[PDB]
Amino acid sequence: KAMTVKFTVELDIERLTGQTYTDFIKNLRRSLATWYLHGVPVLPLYNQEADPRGFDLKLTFRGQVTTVRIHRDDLVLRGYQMQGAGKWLELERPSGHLIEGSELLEFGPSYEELAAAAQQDILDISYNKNALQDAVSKLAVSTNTRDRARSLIVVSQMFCEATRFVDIANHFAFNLESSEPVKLPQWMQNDLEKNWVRFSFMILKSNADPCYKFEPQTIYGKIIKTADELLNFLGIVEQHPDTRSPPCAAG
Repeated sequence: KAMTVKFTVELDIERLTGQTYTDFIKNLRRSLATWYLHGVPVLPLYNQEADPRGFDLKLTFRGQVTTVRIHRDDLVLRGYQMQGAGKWLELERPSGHLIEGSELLEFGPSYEELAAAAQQDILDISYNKNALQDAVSKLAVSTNTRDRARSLIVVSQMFCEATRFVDIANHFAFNLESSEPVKLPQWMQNDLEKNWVRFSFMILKSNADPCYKFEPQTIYGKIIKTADELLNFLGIVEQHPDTRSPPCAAG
């Protein structure tokens, strides 16, 4: 069962500024929303089993274009299209091919797998406007595994992780037009990105289940004592089916 494409968003990178990038991310969050919790959008997940929902992100720079297909429920990158023939490449994991007619890449969407394919660490890659320009150029035409994987890291960080986290979107916006490299702070990798799934669950289970006990979390060296305070970090919230299980279950 191929992932459907619910909608397409398009951004040109050439005139991109901190402000227009921020606008794009904010609009994308709204486009992705099914419902809202304290003003923060919540992703779909009443749909399950055999209804993979996706969206397309079209990125253009000086006549060069790529389209990336992303899961709408977990914001995981699934594939991208080359410009010449329109050939689709698909990342390993998700199920048979989620993109009809695609060629499978030798890696999945996890950063462990992407970093190995890129032969380069997520924290050693630059995420400014120049890097995004290079990423669309490479994705448009490259058949080189390293180039593809590195470029997919840049797109994943600057669109998927930025969409998920306020502080990440801010960081990339504020540093976007810089001529020097923009690195991702380690706390944003380790405290935020790695915990999106867990934090989303804690937040929705706290809202749903009076018997759920929120455990304080530490982020950027600060203690986050409540689900309300944790929610302030998220731009959009994942919706795991367990969050809809009947509350106050035994145990």
